[PDB]
Amino acid sequence: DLVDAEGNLVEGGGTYYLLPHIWAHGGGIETAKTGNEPCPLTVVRSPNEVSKGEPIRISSQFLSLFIPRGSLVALGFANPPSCAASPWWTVVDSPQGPAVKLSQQKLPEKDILVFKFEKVSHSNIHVYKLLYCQHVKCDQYIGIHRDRNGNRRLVVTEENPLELVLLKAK
Repeated sequence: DLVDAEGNLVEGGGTYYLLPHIWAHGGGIETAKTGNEPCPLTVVRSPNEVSKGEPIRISSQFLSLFIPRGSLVALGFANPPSCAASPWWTVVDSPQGPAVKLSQQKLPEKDILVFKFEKVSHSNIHVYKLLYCQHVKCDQYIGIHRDRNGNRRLVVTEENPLELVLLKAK
């Protein structure tokens, strides 16, 4: 089962801030306006090391009490951008490669349940890596690739995987 930054089980359907392991390389997850988007449709990591970012909802397919380790998950904004037709993060091929975005169209479940948290080996705390799966292929990790406008975009990059500790929102 999944564990949060306080050693407790992650509540299914619950909201969490997805924080870095180490502060100095930025804060929580947010949205951003990039390219030809009329609103924040690009999921990014805040530049501010201090911050919590957006509370993110974590759900599995069976809307169960907890989320089984190695279970597919959907991740979405609790307070999503108005132009988004659903709060769920989605992966789409882009110039920077598979990018985590929001959509202006309704999405099918097969299109949202494409993430898998994976525990990283570190010591007194539960740190995760984010796996992007593709129809059952969870072999790519989500990482950061910063654009020339400064946005730390969430995309599938073959390195610099992002690591996360889950802090229960309130």
